[PDB]
Amino acid sequence: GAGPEMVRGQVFDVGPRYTNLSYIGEGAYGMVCSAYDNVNKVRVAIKKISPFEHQTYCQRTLREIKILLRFRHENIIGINDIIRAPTIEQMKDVYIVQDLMETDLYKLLKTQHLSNDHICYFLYQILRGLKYIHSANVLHRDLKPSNLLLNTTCDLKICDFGLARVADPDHDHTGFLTEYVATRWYRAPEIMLNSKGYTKSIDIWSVGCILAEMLSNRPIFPGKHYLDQLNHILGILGSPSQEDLNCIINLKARNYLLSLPHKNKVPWNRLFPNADSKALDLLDKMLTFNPHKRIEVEQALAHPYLEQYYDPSDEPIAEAPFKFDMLPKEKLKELIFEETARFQPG
Repeated sequence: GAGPEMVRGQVFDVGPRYTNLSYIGEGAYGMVCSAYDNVNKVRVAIKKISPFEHQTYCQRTLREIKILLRFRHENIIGINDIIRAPTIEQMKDVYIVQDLMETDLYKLLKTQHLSNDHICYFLYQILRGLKYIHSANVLHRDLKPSNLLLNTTCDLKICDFGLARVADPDHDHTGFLTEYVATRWYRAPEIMLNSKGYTKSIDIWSVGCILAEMLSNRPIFPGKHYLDQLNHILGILGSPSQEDLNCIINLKARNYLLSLPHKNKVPWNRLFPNADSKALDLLDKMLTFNPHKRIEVEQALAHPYLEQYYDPSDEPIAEAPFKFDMLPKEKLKELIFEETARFQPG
């Protein structure tokens, strides 16, 4: 037998392939449950998305689905299945089925001490995933511990491409105090000053923040708002050099930085006295104020800290990069319909 499976007085219509549900959380803009995949005979995660009333959530839903169905990588979360109605008129929701991952690095960090071996392995897998992402001309733009999933053997997978964009360094520049929606604590300094976050260097900064967080179990730059985020960064990195200021042409941004009291660099080894010296060398090169001087993903992978794992032939790049920048919600619904048709019985 079957019906329209309910969860918490809530339509969670995923059968017949997915049975014995269990409510988890309120996700991003939908309920998330776990369920037993009767084909693969293992439990899975299913997210309910209801985006069709809003052009905005249509675009984010289509982009995420496009990106995750295009990408195929061990260190990036895959879409196993997409459940929706057989007709556009009847499609009100979409269910995205993914591997059930047992935890994530945010949860892990608040509960568990990480060994240096764990920090190394996690960092390796983050950058391995990121190399692929970046090779597809895509920026994640929201890397943080909660977007790094882990299973019980510490396999790590990057998730949540909600804010992801095709790279666009020619259109990165903007004015001072430009609004930006990614999570504060992992935003690069240039986002507050002169950058829309359209270059690969914004993701490396986030990885740097994540590394620091793995070393101490707490966020390195927990800014309480826009400019406090920046005062946090400069209290550790120290005031930017004249050279670095000269790369900021925008006068509001440059004059802001010049108005601040001088701050001296805090040595990494004093912030993290138990950390591996090679980890601190690599941390230093990712958390560089100047985005142009910031280490690249490939260089990070080649750094001595990761030498036990480094294997470029086993660090794949994307077959089919997103060549270009990727419209009413009615069109986006049809686009979502078309993009998800491959999962329909047939």
